[PDB]
Amino acid sequence: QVQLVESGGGLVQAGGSLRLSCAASRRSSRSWAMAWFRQAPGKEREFVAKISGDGRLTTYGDSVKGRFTISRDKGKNTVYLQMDSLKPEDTAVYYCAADDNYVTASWRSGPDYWGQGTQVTVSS
Ligand SMILES: CN(Cc1cnc2nc(N)nc(N)c2n1)c1ccc(C(=O)N[C@@H](CCC(=O)O)C(=O)O)cc1
Ligand code: NA
Ligand code: NA
Repeated sequence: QVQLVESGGGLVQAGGSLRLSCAASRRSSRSWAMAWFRQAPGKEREFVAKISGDGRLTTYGDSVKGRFTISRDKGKNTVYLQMDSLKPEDTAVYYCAADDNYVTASWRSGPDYWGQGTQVTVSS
């Protein structure tokens, strides 16, 4: 069925920016909260940011608040993660995910659909 696909990943110098995008193979008439998570070796996948189905509410993980911005565009059926002031510590595979519930979209188990990930590496 529905496939989420991340793009915009890369290898950039610290202090640089990237903008990730998550596109889907189909549109839904329903409300889906969307989220980004990241995973590095030696770690559990961790929540980074989420946005409610209507775009009005956003939450960020404590390590990225103020530096990253999540936003979504209905006409293009795409969700974005603007990542500024990148640090070495942000290096990870980033995944996008869709959840029918905004509260649980930050839980590892909450989302109903996940992409396969895009790699982001930040060199010092
Ligand atoms: C989660 N998702 C993808 C989805 C939804 N909203 C988004 N919104 C934005 N802004 N960006 C996205 N990448 C995005 N992706 C879905 C989930 C279900 C169906 C789906 O079940 N569609 C049925 C119809 C039932 C329906 O409309 O839900 C179909 O036949 O296409 C489609 C996309
Ligand atoms: Na929008
Ligand atoms: Na859910």
